[PDB]
Amino acid sequence: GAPATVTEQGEDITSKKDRGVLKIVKRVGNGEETPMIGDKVYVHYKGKLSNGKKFDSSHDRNEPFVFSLGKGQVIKAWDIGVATMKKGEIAHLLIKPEYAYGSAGSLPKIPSNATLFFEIELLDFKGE
Ligand SMILES: C=C[C@H]1CN(Cc2ccccn2)C(=O)[C@@H]2CCC[C@H]1N2[S@@](=N)(=O)c1cc(Cl)cc(Cl)c1
Repeated sequence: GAPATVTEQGEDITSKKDRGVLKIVKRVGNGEETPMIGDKVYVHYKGKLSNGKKFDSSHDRNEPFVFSLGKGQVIKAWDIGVATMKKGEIAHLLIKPEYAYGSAGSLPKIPSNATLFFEIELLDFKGE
């Protein structure tokens, strides 16, 4: 399925080149610009655990998730990954725990040592 495919066929987008965050672009977005640090980013997403469980989805809430890019409001992989996306892009990310919730996990939904899969759509970015 899609998690296996990004694991086996994704590109390493980390600065360290440690394969901690792999990406596939599913739908090419608009032009060349990506958001900058501090921008208000609007995304839709779905997240899955390695046991197959969908653990979260913004689509199911009928509202995007909004955050300020690069300010540590989200897991490291999101700050890294969303920064690579163009407006309108849809991407898959495969994230090792070191770029997510690590050995702690995040109770109740995220186990210890969890590799995470996301599908993310960048709706809009604005501001700083
Ligand atoms: C909807 C909440 C976000 C939670 N966070 C930030 C955060 C804040 C506080 C505690 C744990 N994580 C995050 O960094 C990431 C990425 C942005 C979307 C979503 N998560 S998430 N989908 O991984 C998620 C979803 C859910 Cl239901 C629980 C957790 Cl602990 C994490």
